[PDB]
Amino acid sequence: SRAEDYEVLYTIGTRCQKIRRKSDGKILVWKELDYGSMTEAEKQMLVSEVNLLRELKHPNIVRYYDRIIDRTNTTLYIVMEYCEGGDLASVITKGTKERQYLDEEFVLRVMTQLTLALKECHRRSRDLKPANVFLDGKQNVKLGDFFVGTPYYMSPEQMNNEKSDIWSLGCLLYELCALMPPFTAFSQKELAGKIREGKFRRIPYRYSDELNEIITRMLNLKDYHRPSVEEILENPLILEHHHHHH
Ligand SMILES: COc1cc(-c2nc(-c3cc(OC)c(OC)c(OC)c3)cnc2N)ccc1C(=O)O
Ligand SMILES: [Cl-]
Ligand SMILES: [Cl-]
Ligand SMILES: [Cl-]
Ligand SMILES: [Cl-]
Repeated sequence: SRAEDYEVLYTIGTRCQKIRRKSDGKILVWKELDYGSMTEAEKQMLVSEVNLLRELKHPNIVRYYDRIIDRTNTTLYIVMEYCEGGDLASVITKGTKERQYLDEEFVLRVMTQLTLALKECHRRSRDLKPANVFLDGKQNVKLGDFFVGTPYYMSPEQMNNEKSDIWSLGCLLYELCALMPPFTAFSQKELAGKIREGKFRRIPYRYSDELNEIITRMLNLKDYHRPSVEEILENPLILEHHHHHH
């Protein structure tokens, strides 16, 4: 459980790094947290949060393996699973650039696997946005945990609840299909206006009426009209092959 046990291969983002465990060569990543400027109170909060990450064990949640303290650089390293497919944000950006919509099959995989991730989070009782959803090398979808930005996915009620998570999932799935979020605007007040009206374009026609129907239900203005996790998973669209596979 020391940094020396691992070799940094290179930096993914800014710090998050792809690393290799020396003992068996296993590829992982770690996230660097400089706690050198924190108070004792903040470090305590950090410790409890990290111990709670360690408890989450689910195929559709990014696996956290270890925590490493290097008192020399006052740096904490959270070691986690490597997701070779990167994040959903990049996938959506790629789709726009190459002017190519994503397969309905892929959207169904994300819907299925993220719904299961949410079901697990709710049972244990993480913002649902494309940058916080990762793809491994086997078509599996994993939920991670990362002012200026526009709050595209904020639910009507949250702007005034497990059904709020369903709204957010709805926005994410809509954006995967349309390559844009269901409500866009240049200011938050304008955005809020659009959200309260609850109107949006149908996802593109290449997608089935069945898929459009469920995403639209998730975007209902009334939280109680949005489908539950259980009701989503009962949908005839969702099949075994859309779930995770080792
Ligand atoms: C659990 O949350 C995190 C996951 C990761 C993480 N990121 C990547 C990753 C891989 C890429 O290409 C191979 C990327 O480029 C598109 C990429 O862009 C953001 C990310 C792979 N595996 C991972 N486990 C990183 C950080 C976090 C976090 O919560 O801070
Ligand atoms: Cl397009
Ligand atoms: Cl398709
Ligand atoms: Cl359209
Ligand atoms: Cl898996």
